[PDB]
Amino acid sequence: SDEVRKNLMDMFRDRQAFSEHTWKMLLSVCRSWAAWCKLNNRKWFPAEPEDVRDYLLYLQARGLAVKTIQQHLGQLNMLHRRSGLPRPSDSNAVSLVMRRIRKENVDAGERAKQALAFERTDFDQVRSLMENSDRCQDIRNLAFLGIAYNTLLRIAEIARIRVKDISRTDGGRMLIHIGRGVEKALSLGVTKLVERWISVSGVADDPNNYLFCRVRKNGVAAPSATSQLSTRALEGIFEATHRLIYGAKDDSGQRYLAWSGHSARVGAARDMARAGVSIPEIMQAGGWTNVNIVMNFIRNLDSETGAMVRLLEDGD
Amino acid sequence: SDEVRKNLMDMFRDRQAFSEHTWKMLLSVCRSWAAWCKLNNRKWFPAEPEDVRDYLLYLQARGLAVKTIQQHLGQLNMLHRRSGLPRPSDSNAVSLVMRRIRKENVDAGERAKQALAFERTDFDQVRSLMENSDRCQDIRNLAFLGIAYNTLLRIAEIARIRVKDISRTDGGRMLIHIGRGVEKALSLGVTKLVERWISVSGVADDPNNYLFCRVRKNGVAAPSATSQLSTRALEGIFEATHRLIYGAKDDSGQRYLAWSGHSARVGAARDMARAGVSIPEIMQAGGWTNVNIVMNFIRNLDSETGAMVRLLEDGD
Amino acid sequence: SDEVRKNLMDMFRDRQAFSEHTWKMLLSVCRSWAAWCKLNNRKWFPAEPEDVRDYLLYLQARGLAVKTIQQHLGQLNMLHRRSGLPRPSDSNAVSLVMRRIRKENVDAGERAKQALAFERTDFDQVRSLMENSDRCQDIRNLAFLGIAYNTLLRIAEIARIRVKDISRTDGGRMLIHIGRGVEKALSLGVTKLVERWISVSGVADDPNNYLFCRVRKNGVAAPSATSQLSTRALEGIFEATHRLIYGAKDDSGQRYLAWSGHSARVGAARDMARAGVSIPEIMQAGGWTNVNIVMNFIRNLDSETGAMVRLLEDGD
DNA sequence: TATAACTTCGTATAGC
DNA sequence: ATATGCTATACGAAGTTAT
DNA sequence: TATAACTTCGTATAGC
DNA sequence: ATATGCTATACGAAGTTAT
DNA sequence: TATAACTTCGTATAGC
DNA sequence: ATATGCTATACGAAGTTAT
Repeated sequence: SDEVRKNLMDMFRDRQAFSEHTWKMLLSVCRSWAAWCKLNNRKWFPAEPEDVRDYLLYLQARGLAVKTIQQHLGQLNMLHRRSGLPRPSDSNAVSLVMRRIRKENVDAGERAKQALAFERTDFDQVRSLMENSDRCQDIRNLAFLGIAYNTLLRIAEIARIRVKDISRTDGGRMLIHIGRGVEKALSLGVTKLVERWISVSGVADDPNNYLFCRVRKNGVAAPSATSQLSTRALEGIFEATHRLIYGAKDDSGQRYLAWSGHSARVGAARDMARAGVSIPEIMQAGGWTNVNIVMNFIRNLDSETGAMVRLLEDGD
Repeated sequence: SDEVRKNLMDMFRDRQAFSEHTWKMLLSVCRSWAAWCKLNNRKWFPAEPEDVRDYLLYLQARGLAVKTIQQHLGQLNMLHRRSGLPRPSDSNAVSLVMRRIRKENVDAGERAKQALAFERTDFDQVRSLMENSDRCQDIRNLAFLGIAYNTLLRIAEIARIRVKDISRTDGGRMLIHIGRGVEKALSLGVTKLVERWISVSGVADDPNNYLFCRVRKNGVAAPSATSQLSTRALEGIFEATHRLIYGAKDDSGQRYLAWSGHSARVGAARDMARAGVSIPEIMQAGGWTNVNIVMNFIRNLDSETGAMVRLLEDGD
Repeated sequence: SDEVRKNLMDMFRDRQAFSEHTWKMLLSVCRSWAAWCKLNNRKWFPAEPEDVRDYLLYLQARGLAVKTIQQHLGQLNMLHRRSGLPRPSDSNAVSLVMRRIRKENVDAGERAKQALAFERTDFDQVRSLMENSDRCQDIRNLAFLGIAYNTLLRIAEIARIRVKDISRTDGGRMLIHIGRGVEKALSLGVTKLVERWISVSGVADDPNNYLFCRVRKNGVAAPSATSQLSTRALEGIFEATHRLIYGAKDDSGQRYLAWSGHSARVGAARDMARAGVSIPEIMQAGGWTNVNIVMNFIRNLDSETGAMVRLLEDGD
C-alpha cells in the first residue's frame, strides 16, 4: 500500500539506522496491519492497543507461527517507538495477548522448525555422486557444499567471499577471511574441491572476483567482482542437490522438505555435538559467542551418543 | 480447611489447566494462608499485600527455605491471577519482601540442597553385594538401580515404563522408549540385570505390564498393567539400599541422609562431568535442553578433575 | 569532597553491608557527581533524573567506558536506594539515556577489554629464562607465576594464601586450600617451583605466614603472618616479567600493554578451551558456576581449533 | 523461440 | 521452563538474459 | 494376628 | 552474580493387604 | 643519601 | 543479540622503608 508505501518512501531520517532486511519486514508488516485496519475500519496510526490485540489474534487465527506474530508486533512497536509513542507492547492488552498466544500455540505442540540437516553422511554421498563430474555446475556446486559444511557459514557470507579472501595455511589447506573478521580453515579435501572450481571457472583472473558466480546453460561461467550469486541461487543448489538424490519433494507445501540455505550449518553442528566436540570448539566452528544460542541451535541432535553406556562399559 | 477445600472442591473451570501435583500444592498453600489469616484475623481473599508480606515473613520466621516461601507466594499469585486481580507479587510491599528474604537467607549461608549422590562407585558396590542374590526383591531392586543410574530417568518416568517400551539395539542392549518421546539405551551389564528381573517376575507375560511391580513378603511378584509401583516405593528402594550398606540414618531429621529418588540422576551427572564428557552429550544423557539448567544441576561436582595439572604435565 | 566525604564519614548504619572496595567506589562516584553538581549548579541529593541523565552524558562525552558509566549510575542508585527514594534509574529519562549510551558506544565499535593473556607459551618462555636463577626475587616471582597460571586464582586470593593452606596430594603435588572453600592442585613442576621459593624464603618457619612476602633490594625476604604482599605488587610482578622479555611498553597509555593481575587466568582459560577441555572441567579449574560467565570470559579464544577440519580429515 | 539458470520480490519464520 | 529486538533464511512465483 | 511391603497423604523444597 | 512460573521429588506417617 | 621494592590511593573499568 | 547489582582488577603516581 502506497499510503503506507508512498509514505514509507518518506521517513526514518537516517536509513543506516536499520538493516535493509529490517526495513523490508517493517514495510510488509505495515502493509498487513494497514489492510486489516482498512477492512475492519480501525485507525492505523497511532495504533490502539485493543486493535493491536485483535490484529495479533487475527494472525494467530490464520495459522501464523508465534515467531511471525512476534515479528508483526515487533515492527508495530518500532514504527511507534521512533515517533516517541507508547509501544503497542506496553499496553497490558497486548501483553496478555502475546502471553496467551504463546501458551496456546505451545500447548498446541507448536515449536520452531529447523532446516533439514545436511550432515557428513549427506556430504560423503553427494561427493560420491558428484566428485568425478566434468560439468561446470557440478564442480561449482560441490565446492559450495564443501565450504558450507566445513565452515558453517551462512549463505549471505558465502555469496560474498572474494578470491582475495583466500590464503593458505598449514598443509596447503585454504583459509578464508570473513570480515566483520575471522578466518575459516578448510580441510585438504574441501580445499581440493575449491581449487578445482577456482581452476575451471577462472574466478582467480581478478582477485576482487566473488568466489562463486553464475554458470549459464551453455556451461560458461561468468566471474564478476560486482555481482554476487543471490542467496536464493545458493538455497537452489541445496534444493537441486536434494532432488538429485531423492527425487522431487512431496507437494505438502511444508517447509524443509529438501535441504535449504541453513542445512549444512545445522548438519555440521549436529555432527560436532555427536562426535563429543566441546562447546567452545563448536562455538568457534560456527562463530557463536553465546552458549545458550549455540545450544538452542543444536536442540535436535539426531543420533544417540550413549555417554552412560560408554562410561558403564568403561569406554568399552 | 473445607472453606478453602470444600470450596477448592469448587472452581478453576478447566482442570487440565494445571498439573495434579500443581493443584495439590495450591491447596496446601491455601490451607496454610487461610489458617494464618484466621488466627491473625486477616482477609483471605482477595489478599492484601501488607498481609501477604507479613505471611511470607511468618514462613521465613518459622525456618522455611526460600524455595518454599517462593512456592506459597507462587500459589497466592496464581489463585489471584485466575480471577483477574493484581497478583500479590505486583504489590511493591511483596516485592521488597521477597528480595529482603532472599538476601538474608543467602547471607545466612542458605543454599538449595541436593540428593545424596548414587555414583558409579556406589553402583559397583551395591552390585557386588547384590548381584549373586536369589531374592526376588534384590533382583528387582538391582535392575531398578541400574536403570536409574544408566538412564538418569526420574522415578515417575521409571514407574511408568511398560514392557512394550523395551526394544533391542546394537549388541542386544535394551532400548527403553519414554513418551512425551526419547529412547534410553542400556549397557550390556544393565540390560543383563533387567533381563533377569524380567525373567523371574514374569512381567513380560503381558506387554502392557509395567516393568516394575510389587514383590510381597512371600517373594511373589504381582505384575500389572493398571497399577504402577508408587514413586514413594522407588524412593524406598534407594533408602533401603543405603541402609544395607551404611546402617540406619542419623536421627537429625535432615533431608538427604540416605539415597533418595534423585540420587542416581545426581550421581551419573557428576560422573559424566568428572569423566570429561561434553555438555551436549551430558544433556542428551539426562534429557536437558537448557545449558544453564544442566550446569546448576551439576553444581556439586565432587572429585578434582585437574584440567590444568593435566595440561601442564601434558596429559602426562 | 568532605561535604560528601566528611559526611560519607557519616552514615550507612551497618558497614559490613557493603564490601570495602564497594564503599571506595561509592565515595569516588559521589565526589564526581558532587563536583559536577557544584560546577553546573544542580542539586546533589536527592538527585533529579534530568540532572542524572545529563551527568551520564557528561561521562560519555569525556570518553568513559560504558562499564564506567554504569558504575556511576550504579552508586547513585545505591546512595538513593538506601534512604528509600526512587532510584535515579527508575526515572525513564535515565533509562532511555543508558540505552542510547550503550547503543552508540557499541556502534562506535566499543567493547569490554581483557588482560593481555599469559599462556603456556609465555609460562614456558619465562620458565626458560628464570628457572636457573639464584635471585630470591626471581625464585619468588616464578613460583607466583606458576601458581597464577596453574590455579587461575585472582591476585587477592593468591596474596592471602598462608603456608598452612598447603598440603600434599597424589604424587607429592601440592594442594592449596582456598577458604570461602576449595582445594587447588598444582602440577609436579609448579609444586617444585613453589617448594624452592618456600625453602629459600623461610616462610614455612611459621605456618600462619603468607606464602608470598616482600623481598628487599638486599635480597632479604620478610616473611609475615600479618602483612600480605599488596595486589599492586603482584600486578607489578606480571608487568616486570613482561618488561623482561619485551622491553618497556609503548607510551600510548592504553591499558593491557603488558601482563597484569588477570593475565594468567585469561591465558589458562584460553589454553583449556583450545585444548578441547570440556566446560565443566574448565569451570572447575577457575571456580566458575555460571556457564554464561565462563564463556564470556573466554570470548577471545586466540588459536584456531579446527574442529570441522579434524572431523573431515577424521581426526586425521 | 524455448529454456536453463538465474534475479527480484513478498510473506513467513528461524537465529543471533 | 521463560521475553523482546534486530537481521537472517525459506520459498513460490514472476521477471530477466543469453542461449 | 503380626508383619512386610507396600499405598496415600500433606507439608517441604528441588528442578525444569 | 540475578527473578518468577509450573511440576517434580522428600519423607514421616498413617492406611492397606496378603500373608 | 639514593634507591629498590614496595604500600596506599583515586579514578577507570572488567568480571562474578 | 539483551539489563542491573556488587566486587574485583588496572595503573599512574605519590608515599614509605631499609638500604
